[PDB]
Amino acid sequence: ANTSAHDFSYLKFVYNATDTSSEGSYDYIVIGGGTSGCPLAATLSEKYKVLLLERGTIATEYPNTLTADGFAYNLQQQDDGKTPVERFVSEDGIDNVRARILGGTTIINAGVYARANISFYSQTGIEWDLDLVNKTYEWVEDAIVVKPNNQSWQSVIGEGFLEAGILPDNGFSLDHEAGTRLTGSTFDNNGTRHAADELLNKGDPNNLLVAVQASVEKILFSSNLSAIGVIYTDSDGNSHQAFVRGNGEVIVSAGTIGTPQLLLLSGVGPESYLSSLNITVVQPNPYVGQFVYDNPRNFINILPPNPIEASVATVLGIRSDYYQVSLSSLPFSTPPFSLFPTTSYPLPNSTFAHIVSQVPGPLSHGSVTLNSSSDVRIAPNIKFNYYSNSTDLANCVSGMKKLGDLLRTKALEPYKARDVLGIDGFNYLGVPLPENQTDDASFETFCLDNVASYWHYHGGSLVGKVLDDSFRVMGIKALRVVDASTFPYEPNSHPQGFYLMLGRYVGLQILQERS
Ligand SMILES: Cc1cc2nc3c(=O)[nH]c(=O)nc-3n(C[C@H](O)[C@H](O)[C@H](O)COP(=O)(O)OP(=O)(O)OC[C@H]3O[C@@H](n4cnc5c(N)ncnc54)[C@H](O)[C@@H]3O)c2cc1C
Ligand SMILES: *[C@@H]1O[C@H](CO)[C@@H](O[C@@H]2O[C@H](CO)[C@@H](O)[C@H](O)[C@H]2NC(C)=O)[C@H](O)[C@H]1NC(C)=O
Ligand SMILES: *[C@@H]1O[C@H](CO)[C@@H](O)[C@H](O)[C@H]1NC(C)=O
Ligand SMILES: *[C@@H]1O[C@H](CO)[C@@H](O)[C@H](O)[C@H]1NC(C)=O
Ligand SMILES: *[C@@H]1O[C@H](CO)[C@@H](O)[C@H](O)[C@H]1NC(C)=O
Ligand SMILES: *[C@@H]1O[C@H](CO)[C@@H](O)[C@H](O)[C@H]1NC(C)=O
Ligand SMILES: *[C@H]1O[C@H](CO)[C@@H](O)[C@H](O)[C@H]1NC(C)=O
Repeated sequence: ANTSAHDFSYLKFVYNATDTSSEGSYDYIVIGGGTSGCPLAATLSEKYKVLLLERGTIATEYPNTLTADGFAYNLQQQDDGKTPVERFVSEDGIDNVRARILGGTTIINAGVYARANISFYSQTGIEWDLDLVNKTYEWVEDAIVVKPNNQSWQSVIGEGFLEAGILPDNGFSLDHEAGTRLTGSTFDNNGTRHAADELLNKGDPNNLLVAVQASVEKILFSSNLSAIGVIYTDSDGNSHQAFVRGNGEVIVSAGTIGTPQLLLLSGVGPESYLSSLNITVVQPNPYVGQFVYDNPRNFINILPPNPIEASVATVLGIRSDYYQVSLSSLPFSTPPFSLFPTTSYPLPNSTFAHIVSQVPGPLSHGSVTLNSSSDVRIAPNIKFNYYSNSTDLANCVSGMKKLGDLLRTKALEPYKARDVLGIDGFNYLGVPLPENQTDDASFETFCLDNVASYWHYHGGSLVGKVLDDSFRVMGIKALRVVDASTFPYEPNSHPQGFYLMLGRYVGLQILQERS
């Protein structure tokens, strides 16, 4: 991509769910207009009639989702039930967010773009067409990814990472590789956010209908079981149904949280569990909503004596055991929800730099369960079980030690408040790295007590547990699942790139079958 305005041309075929027919018929129904849903929708409409169903509204309604500068704003904004950010708390007690908007989490994220680690393909076991994977990345990148310009704070952390030993220097690259690099962004060089919603512009406007403020509450089934259609409600509280045509399919792309939720409500999940809630079992499947993962975030905040310019994350320090990045920010009197793990967290009075490490995997996991057994608009229960696996914890320790090395660099020295020898010359917001304390146990305590969400949560409808190699729900015809719920491990440090590619890639697979 180059600099241009967010392209809203697709609005010519976006309708409020209140204005759709009571009973619809399409070749394809895509539930959830997010990261995978949008390009899958657009792709299938090249040839067939597609209905895309999104519970949120359109991003024009929320202007702060449209700029690089607006990132904190949407997180700070209070959740009223219609806003683009939906707040929740895991049962672990860590604050967290998901999207509720057309374009999905790409409309609210930090804009970091990367391709999957090339070892990911062989690790899964799926026979990926790697040529086509690449062409599909190229298609996303041409539409919404730029090579970012220089930002001074990112250039400092760039020199710090090299100095601290995060080698080699990869230059500018979109590939997930060991070492330091400038990567891509879906924020353009004029501050404008580009997102999955713009990929709708690649669709055929006479094949694709997008319905917004559509809350999909049930998948509909025949009595050789098949998905036949969906029930959705509109903003007026009225019910609508939509059915698939011969050889067409329902695709669930409701995300890590919404997919298991929808499947469970539709009677696809653990049998004795669904029976305890008086839901009719259509397909017993023990793994619907199991193996849900959230990569932990651990961080420090430095307050420099001189002001620093605000920046979006573009520069990455990759090792096999920890993925590091940094953001610099203006001060605020209102906390951006889930930037810090709870609400009782000190407020910065000046510019600060948020310096962050991510645990790969992770190995720890929990579940998504129903809270309401009938209402999709009531959030499900989610538990991540942060640091129940000891390999996760060790990896956090390693990452935190690397952050110490980063803070000892000459590159970071001018941002110290006091010119002493140690890292206590920095002023901090919140908890410093264990001060003077060298041994592993101090880091472990730091990791466990100050963990945040990295927001890259995945799983709950896994390939191999619920899905086959082609993303079909096992035992059920004409049903697929395509979003972040499909994999038990991260494809790289920043997964939007992979899930954008996956929306289209699965679409092309489907279109090849129809040939
Ligand atoms: C604050 C934040 C910052 C992040 N920063 C980055 C980053 O910088 N780079 C990066 O690569 N990744 C980042 N990520 C992670 C990445 O954005 C997500 O993993 C990815 O976007 C998820 O895609 P998805 O298709 O699974 O879900 P989504 O894109 O959320 O798609 C789900 C869509 O389904 C809709 N939906 C849910 N239930 C229903 C229903 N019942 N009926 C109809 N619609 C429904 C939702 O409203 C949503 O629009 C970030 C995530 C967050 C939350
Ligand atoms: C550069 O960025 C500005 C925002 O700083 C963009 O201005 C917006 O673009 C469209 C016009 O196409 C308007 O509908 C919005 O009202 C504008 N927003 C703001 C905040 O002013 C501008 O389009 C960008 N320029 C280019 C060429 O991409
Ligand atoms: C796909 O792209 C990567 C760069 O991202 C490259 O190194 C690899 O060889 C490509 N694979 C194919 C099959 O073209
Ligand atoms: C941007 O990148 C590097 C420093 O990070 C340098 O080679 C180059 O001069 C910079 N370009 C501009 C236009 O400032
Ligand atoms: C890429 O993936 C492989 C296989 O999952 C993993 O062992 C390796 O560490 C990854 N590389 C990086 C740099 O994260
Ligand atoms: C639903 O959520 C609340 C916390 O938000 C929890 O205390 C309650 O037990 C949940 N209900 C069910 C049925 O799990
Ligand atoms: C998690 O790590 C491995 C890999 O899944 C697993 O076999 C083990 O049971 C877990 N470790 C701990 C300490 O529970």
